[PDB]
Amino acid sequence: MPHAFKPGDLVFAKMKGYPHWPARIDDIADGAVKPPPNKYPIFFFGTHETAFLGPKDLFPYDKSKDKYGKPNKRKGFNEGLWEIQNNPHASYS
Repeated sequence: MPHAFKPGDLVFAKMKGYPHWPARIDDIADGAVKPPPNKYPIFFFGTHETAFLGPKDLFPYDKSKDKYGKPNKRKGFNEGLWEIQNNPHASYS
């Protein structure tokens, strides 16, 4: 049965006006800005952007890839698919 989300979890993350997007839950580094309460720091593969999202916008990768893991015209999306599949836990700084 499911746990709460934890850093390292792989997801598709949903933001207004974009398709469900390959992403991961990030750690917060020592010294870095913390998210608001009830929000997780989300790192979007491909774009390499961070936003703060709550669970309603986070779909577990394994369950969702057959629906959401298809090529997309959007900038950075296909790069994003390669990353989540091939090196989802790398440094992309």
